[PDB]
Amino acid sequence: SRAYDLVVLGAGSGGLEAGWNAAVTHKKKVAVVDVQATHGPPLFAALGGTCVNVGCVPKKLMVTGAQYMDLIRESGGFGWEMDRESLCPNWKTLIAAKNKVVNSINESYKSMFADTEGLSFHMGFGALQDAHTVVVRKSEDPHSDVLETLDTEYILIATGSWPTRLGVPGDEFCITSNEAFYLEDAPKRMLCVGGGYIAVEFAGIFNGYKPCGGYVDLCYRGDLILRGFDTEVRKSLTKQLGANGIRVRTNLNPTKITKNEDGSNHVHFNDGTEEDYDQVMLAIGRVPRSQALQLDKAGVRTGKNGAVQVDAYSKTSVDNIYAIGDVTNRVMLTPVAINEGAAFVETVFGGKPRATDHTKVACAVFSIPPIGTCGMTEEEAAKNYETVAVYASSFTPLMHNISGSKHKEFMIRIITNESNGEVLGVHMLGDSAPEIIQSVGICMKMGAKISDFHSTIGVHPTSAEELCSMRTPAYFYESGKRVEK
Amino acid sequence: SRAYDLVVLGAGSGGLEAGWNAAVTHKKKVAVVDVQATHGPPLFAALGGTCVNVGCVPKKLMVTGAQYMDLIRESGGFGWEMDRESLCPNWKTLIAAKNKVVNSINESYKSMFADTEGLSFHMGFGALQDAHTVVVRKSEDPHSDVLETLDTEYILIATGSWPTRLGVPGDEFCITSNEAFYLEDAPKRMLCVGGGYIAVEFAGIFNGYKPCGGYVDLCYRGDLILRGFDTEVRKSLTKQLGANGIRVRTNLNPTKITKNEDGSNHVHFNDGTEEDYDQVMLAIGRVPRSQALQLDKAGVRTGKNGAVQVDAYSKTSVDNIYAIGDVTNRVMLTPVAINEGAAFVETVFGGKPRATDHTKVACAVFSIPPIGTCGMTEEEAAKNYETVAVYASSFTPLMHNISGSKHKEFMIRIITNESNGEVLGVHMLGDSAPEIIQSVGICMKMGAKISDFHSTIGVHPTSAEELCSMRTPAYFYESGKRVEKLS
Ligand SMILES: Cc1cc2nc3c(=O)[nH]c(=O)nc-3n(C[C@H](O)[C@H](O)[C@H](O)COP(=O)(O)OP(=O)(O)OC[C@H]3O[C@@H](n4cnc5c(N)ncnc54)[C@H](O)[C@@H]3O)c2cc1C
Ligand SMILES: Cc1cc2nc3c(=O)[nH]c(=O)nc-3n(C[C@H](O)[C@H](O)[C@H](O)COP(=O)(O)OP(=O)(O)OC[C@H]3O[C@@H](n4cnc5c(N)ncnc54)[C@H](O)[C@@H]3O)c2cc1C
Ligand SMILES: NC(=O)C1=CN([C@@H]2O[C@@H](COP(=O)(O)OP(=O)(O)OC[C@@H]3O[C@@H](n4cnc5c(N)ncnc54)[C@@H](OP(=O)(O)O)[C@H]3O)[C@@H](O)[C@H]2O)C=CC1
Ligand SMILES: NC(=O)C1=CN([C@@H]2O[C@@H](COP(=O)(O)OP(=O)(O)OC[C@@H]3O[C@@H](n4cnc5c(N)ncnc54)[C@@H](OP(=O)(O)O)[C@H]3O)[C@@H](O)[C@H]2O)C=CC1
Ligand SMILES: [Sb+3]
Ligand SMILES: [Sb+3]
Repeated sequence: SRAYDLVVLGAGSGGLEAGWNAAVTHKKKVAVVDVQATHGPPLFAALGGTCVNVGCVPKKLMVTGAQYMDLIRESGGFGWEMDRESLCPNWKTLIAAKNKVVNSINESYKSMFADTEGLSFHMGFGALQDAHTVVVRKSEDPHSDVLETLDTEYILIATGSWPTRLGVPGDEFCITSNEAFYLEDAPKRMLCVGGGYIAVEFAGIFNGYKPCGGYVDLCYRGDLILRGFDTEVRKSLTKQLGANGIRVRTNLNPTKITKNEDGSNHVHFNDGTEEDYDQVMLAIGRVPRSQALQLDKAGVRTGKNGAVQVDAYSKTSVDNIYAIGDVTNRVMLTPVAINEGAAFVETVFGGKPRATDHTKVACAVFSIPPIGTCGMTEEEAAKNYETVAVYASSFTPLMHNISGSKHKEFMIRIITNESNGEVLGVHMLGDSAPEIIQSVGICMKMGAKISDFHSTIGVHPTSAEELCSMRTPAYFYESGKRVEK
Repeated sequence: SRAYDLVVLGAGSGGLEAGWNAAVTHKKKVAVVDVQATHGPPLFAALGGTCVNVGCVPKKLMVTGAQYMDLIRESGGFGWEMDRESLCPNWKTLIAAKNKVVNSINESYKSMFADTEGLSFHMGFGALQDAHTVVVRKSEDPHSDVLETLDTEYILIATGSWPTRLGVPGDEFCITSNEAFYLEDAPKRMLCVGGGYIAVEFAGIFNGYKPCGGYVDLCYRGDLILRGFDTEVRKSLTKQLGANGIRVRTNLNPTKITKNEDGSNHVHFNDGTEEDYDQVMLAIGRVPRSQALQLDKAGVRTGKNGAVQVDAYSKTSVDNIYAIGDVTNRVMLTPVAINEGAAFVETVFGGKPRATDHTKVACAVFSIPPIGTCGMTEEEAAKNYETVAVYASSFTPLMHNISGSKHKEFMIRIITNESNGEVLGVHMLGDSAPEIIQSVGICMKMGAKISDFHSTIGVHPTSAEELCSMRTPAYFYESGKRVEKLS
């Protein structure tokens, strides 16, 4: 009948998972459309998606790089003597080394397509024509030249999401997480606008790679950063970012930005103040990237903010068209899209359908120090459950008596349903948190109870062993009310 | 009736757990006997036991200190430029800082006894007289002066374990893990004898703190270090210790040691060779410390190598006498003794008895890189189960492409029962392994299956997320035989 079984728009974490699966485990003809093969400023995203190119992968590298500032400082207490005063890192060699790693992954994906039969990569901007026709153009402009016309059985949208700007005058003088990865020099005076994942993680990066006398400011619209996270973790992180040199600034928002005649930018604020930053990054949000795909033409229902509306199996308003990952706007994470993709393949090409379990998904924030959480916060579980129990524990790892970094407190907070003991949320702040929370997320998926935690013999000495020592709740919530007992 | 409800011999991980619980949660009169209050070379162990004084706590500190060698080297790739050539660490300031931390904990235990009513610390060497009399002497010599005579209801032995020597001529020229913590200088030429936890961890320490042109040798009796661990992990660790600068030396054993007239030691080996090391540490083993407690007098049954024989609740041959921790010689770990102690209290003073679950206990080895394991190895599970499935995965974390340390491979190996899918063992090598294996150990205690692992959505990017990506077994064991597929 048709040329291909599946055209996947976007060669991202979702795209590549679905594409590869359909083609290899099920031997289907799969065409995968994306913008370019290698990471690069003009268009940013490439083969591998945001995760590989302008997202998690390079992010994590630069976070690791920044973390050495703390680690070099700390080594002194342990006997490691070296010339420490006036010492700042080389940004250029970091971005160099970063590019090398990303590019090598880009390459690994090029040869994957060459070696896999059924799979083929088609470079350009895919757009819908009808239920069975994806049209690859050279531009986002639907008047640019048509490169290919792909006749297909199934269409999968996996084009992800894109940085949100803010309508203020001078908006286009600012950078986003995209351009951040390709800055020529590390900024002396940095402003990070917003209080989310990116905002926080990148503050940590710039703060690590700032040159002499440099400083990073982080301004947030509301009054406590990282809304959605455990409030006791958010407060403790705000302190530790401060202690590490990041000047957190709540209830503040830029209003106008102009360019000084030396390159730098002048920022007008909410409280009417004015300061000069070398660069200003907008970590405002990520709107689904579907404005271009002409979903109207093929009749694909797009709900709130362009997000493609799907059911539990990713099926859209049309039976043969599907969408996965950030473009659906459920839980915007790489492993989620991968799981959504793998499920999609099992659904239509596997015979045995399956829906991605969106609840109790463990994730992490790669700040310094990092956050590792899974499940429900206090606020939510209290406004959803009869009687809840809140366990808490804070401690300084013994090494930090020597290391000098006495601000580095490790925090665990377990949130349970008091009626049966079931663990509804675990929230951790400190080094190793992302690693620990992973195996935690297995227990939560296994419907584990607080009794399962504190009956397991500990592994001494670790930060993680403290999960099994929390016996008595710090306090309770009795139908919405913060009750002491 | 009696002066005290409980006399606990040894203020260790087991002792202080039981002591505190009986005294605070149950308000009993508890006397706790130990050798000294603060850590110190003449006698080594003190308030807090081996764990606090000459064991885990200072160990972990020095491992953290050593790990900076790798971390400073690695930072270069990321842009961190500094004078690296000819750079070695200061050992003296480490031991200084180490002493400060340990002493601080010694002190917090002193004031604990002063603030807790029911609890009292009694300094000296406790020994049994009968079912109800513990006699504190000033020496291990049962002819030294009697300091106190404690009349009690229950006696709890928690005196732990002690380094084993080896009968070779010149044996007493070598140090152990005890004296290691109090060396004046870091040795240039180090020999670590043995292939166990301590042997490996300490090799990593000295290798971190070695001065210029220094080197650490690790000789082991058999042919693969860390016997008892996942054999694929053991082999990978041996390579990585090598790549890190530690010269592993299997099927080798010293036979005679003499002192050169400059301080150093001359070592005669198994293969008849001879070399010169500044220090030689014997990580041979740990025999339970009960040789002195006169158990014979009180009639307490001591089995293999002095270990006090107990049942599942720690009760000895006499009803009122108990033993916990390393002195029983079950699973010699701090959290085990703590759990044994907490159970003991619930058994006799809590009303509701309880036995410590010794199977599926997660532990770790603090080498560079560290090991984190829980449960059964291939070998054992194959010689115990009908049909088994072995999953494996190795990978280099992307950061190590830049960091330069390309030898640092993270390894996960899951061992299941094929019939049911139940996870019988998880074995990990690499940074963060001790931290990850902890929450793993919860799942295995919850009787988790391989299906539970790979259905959990991952946390990207971590080393731990790879636990949920192992779907297809690398191979199988079909009743003892290493089969590549199933029939
Ligand atoms: C800075 C940053 C850090 C992040 N860190 C993490 C993290 O640590 N952990 C985590 O779990 N998640 C992280 N994320 C989110 C993660 O990157 C996404 O959730 C994930 O990439 C979504 O997968 P996807 O397939 O839906 O989209 P993507 O992986 O981004 O793939 C979309 C692809 O579609 C292509 N495309 C766009 N338009 C078209 C079109 N017209 N035609 C054809 N192709 C098109 C794009 O070029 C892109 O490559 C991070 C995101 C950012 C921005
Ligand atoms: C170098 C090293 C590193 C280790 N690292 C770890 C690790 O990382 N994780 C882990 O889980 N375990 C580790 N261990 C083992 C752990 O420390 C022990 O398993 C734990 O301390 C056992 O508790 P215990 O009460 O039985 O013995 P201890 O905690 O050692 O207590 C015994 C106490 O009894 C006292 N005593 C001795 N004789 C008498 C007497 N005659 N009368 C009265 N008191 C006496 C001693 O002074 C001592 O303080 C390590 C051990 C060593 C040697
Ligand atoms: N480690 C990980 O797993 C990572 C995940 N991600 C994913 O992508 C993320 C999207 O990026 P990001 O924007 O950094 O994260 P978020 O969109 O989740 O959070 C950033 C938010 O932007 C601020 N903000 C929103 N609107 C405005 C405005 N008009 N003016 C000023 N400030 C504003 C704050 O919103 P508010 O006032 O409502 O609190 C702040 O909380 C998340 O959705 C996450 O799913 C991204 C990076 C890392
Ligand atoms: N992080 C942790 O959890 C730690 C736990 N520990 C605990 O204490 C440990 C006891 O100390 P340790 O000695 O370091 O570990 P082990 O007694 O478990 O093992 C060390 C062994 O020494 C070697 N050896 C034994 N006998 C001789 C001999 N006669 N001549 C030469 N070599 C010999 C090897 O024995 P073989 O030939 O049988 O393989 C080697 O396996 C463990 O039992 C463990 O329970 C100790 C340190 C850290
Ligand atoms: Sb990612
Ligand atoms: Sb210990």
